[PDB]
Amino acid sequence: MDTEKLMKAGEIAKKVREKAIKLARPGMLLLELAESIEKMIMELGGKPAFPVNLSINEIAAHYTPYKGDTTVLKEGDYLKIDVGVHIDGFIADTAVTVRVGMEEDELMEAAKEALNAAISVARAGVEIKELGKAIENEIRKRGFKPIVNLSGHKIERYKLHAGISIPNIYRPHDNYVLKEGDVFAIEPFATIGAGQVIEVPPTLIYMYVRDVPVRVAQARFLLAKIKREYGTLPFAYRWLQNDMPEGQLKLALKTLEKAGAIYGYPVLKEIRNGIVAQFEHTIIVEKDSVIVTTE
Ligand code: MET
Ligand SMILES: [Mn+2]
Ligand SMILES: [Mn+2]
Repeated sequence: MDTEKLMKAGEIAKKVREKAIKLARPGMLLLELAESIEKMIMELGGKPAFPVNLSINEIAAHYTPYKGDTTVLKEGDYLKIDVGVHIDGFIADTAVTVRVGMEEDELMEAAKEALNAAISVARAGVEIKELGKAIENEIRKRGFKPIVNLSGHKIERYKLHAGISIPNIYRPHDNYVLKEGDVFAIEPFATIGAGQVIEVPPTLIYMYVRDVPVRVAQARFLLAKIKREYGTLPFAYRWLQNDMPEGQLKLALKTLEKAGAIYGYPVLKEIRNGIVAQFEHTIIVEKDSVIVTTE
């Protein structure tokens, strides 16, 4: 339950994130970018907490390339790089928004500053809604809209989403009190849209949740793999594309999802297709202050 492991993951995450920004150049194939980042995490002695998310513009999050993905980077693209690393279950969840081949603009500044704002107020004994207020005001005061159905979350060993959120808006009932030992991921999301995300195809990220009886053999076999190799952490569709043909893989996945054996994470898009910016850091709450493990 190490602060070292948490910190180690934190520094690793940072390293691969900063590099990801330099590679995020126009003409860069999303697929290549992804496998470079993930490859860099292991070379550093870490493990992906989840497949690196690469979301462009209106696409808010939960997008990761796949084998055969032709999606390529171009100048002006508001690319959100959400990197996740874990050391023996100790996670580090961070992200940045880079507008390919250009500089940071207002929208991006809103999300970033929102983050900085939230972090500066984060202290043991402080109610989560305080962070929310801080975040919302940094985004709105800049004329943008926070995304209401996407927020930070408490993080625990081998558990990305611990069950306590940090909304990007102020809510009178978010009265949970930050305490020493708590690990949270603060990820303010800002957009020029309505400020709400929706589910849309395809489904490129999944996660094991429950071991349930499965009739079909191939599906049953896959479930066992997912469980054994990906445990209780999200995995990418891409990571399994070398296991079996496309047709069979999709069916298997589809079945397991149906049986309620695994969770499917469809790509999230702004409800008005408004460009979306996101900045995220992981923090550890201590007695006198918080520690941003990923800055
Ligand atoms: C679906 S994998 C992406 C997880 C995302 N980084 C989050 O903060 O929840
Ligand atoms: Mn993230
Ligand atoms: Mn997160």
